[PDB]
Amino acid sequence: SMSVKKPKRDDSKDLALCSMILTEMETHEDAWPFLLPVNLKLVPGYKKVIKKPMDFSTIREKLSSGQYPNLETFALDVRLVFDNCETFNEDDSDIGRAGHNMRKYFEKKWTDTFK
Repeated sequence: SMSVKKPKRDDSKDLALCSMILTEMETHEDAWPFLLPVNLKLVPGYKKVIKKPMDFSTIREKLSSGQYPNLETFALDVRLVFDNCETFNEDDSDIGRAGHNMRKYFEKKWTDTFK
């Protein structure tokens, strides 16, 4: 509360560390469905159904331009990518499986880096 603060967590490396995680997600062999924005002209149903599209290239640009106020807003957009994928793709599809795999890969790196 006013003039009453928990001890200051060092957040000075968060930007660099989020960037390194994102590099590791970008280079994973199952990243291909997620690298670029879904083409809303060419994929029927996507525009109407997926209210907030997100992809790695869009996260990279937001990261690089100071549009994440903290590491939690960064994680929310990564998770959005996988939540969208689950909304639109059957579990038993290449893309469906890719999204489960990448979500797992992310959550481990997140816990190991920050928790």
